Amino acid sequence: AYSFKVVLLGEGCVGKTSLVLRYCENKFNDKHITTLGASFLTKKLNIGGKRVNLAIWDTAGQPIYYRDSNGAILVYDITDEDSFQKVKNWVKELRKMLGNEICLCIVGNKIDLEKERHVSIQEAESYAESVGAKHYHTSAKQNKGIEELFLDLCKRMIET
Ligand SMILES: Nc1nc2c(ncn2[C@@H]2O[C@H](COP(=O)(O)OP(=O)(O)NP(=O)(O)O)[C@@H](O)[C@H]2O)c(=O)[nH]1
Ligand SMILES: [Mg+2]
Repeated sequence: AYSFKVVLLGEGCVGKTSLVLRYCENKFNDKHITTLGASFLTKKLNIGGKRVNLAIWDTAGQPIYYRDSNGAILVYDITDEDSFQKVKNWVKELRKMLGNEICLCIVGNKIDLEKERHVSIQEAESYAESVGAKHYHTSAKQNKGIEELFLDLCKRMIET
């Protein structure tokens, strides 16, 4: 019934692979196993009787990849201010290439490290709203908010 392409973008520290690995295999590593290039995995969802097939693309965080993407997940580290500010560049590039068609997610990952938070939740949420994106909080380490993120993204892509 539905087939969607989703790309994860963000800096080297943020947890892109960790989000996908937790969602697809229910595994997590404290080790930073550096992603050397882009690749995709397939995840199947059944929402309202409707079969949704996701092509989830991972990228090396350190145009050809996000071409024809139905959704983009822009990941930052809540303990790293630089990683949040970097999200803004991605939004600009994606909106120039694809317009309002692409469903954007701005994702504050590592919420298990709330004690070490350096990104303003209010700034992040405000920014997300200003660019027509939705903001999400996740922890790949504790498996929090990930099911909700992908489910909501799928709902929004179906509604497009
Ligand atoms: N505490 C905590 N650490 C996390 C979380 N998600 C990822 N990390 C940690 O952040 C580091 C980088 O994770 P990784 O998923 O490899 O990031 P990446 O965005 O794929 N990096 P790259 O672009 O280089 O492949 C690892 O040490 C990993 O354990 C999380 O939710 N909480
Ligand atoms: Mg990675």
